[PDB]
Amino acid sequence: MRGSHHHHHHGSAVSAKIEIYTWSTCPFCMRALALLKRKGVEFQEYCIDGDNEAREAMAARANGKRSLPQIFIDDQHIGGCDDIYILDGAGKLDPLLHS
Repeated sequence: MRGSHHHHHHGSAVSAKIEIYTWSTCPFCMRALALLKRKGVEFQEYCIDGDNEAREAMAARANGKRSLPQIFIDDQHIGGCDDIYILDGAGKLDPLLHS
């Protein structure tokens, strides 16, 4: 297959799984989104506007928390908008996304 291929035993190529639960018009959710979008990372947004079930699903994963947003990286619970910004401020976010 013609091209410049990288070898290092990746086998099956997968990248970090990045997830965010949101309300579309939540100013905190929007701030969190801006941040990831700024990084250029690939992520999945679970926009649960008016969805009671999904909030419950969320809470199950988010340590009982129903506040928004809720962020996850490689199935690790990161937390809310606050949390991710603190991580970025400390130089800790990029190693997770990761680089």
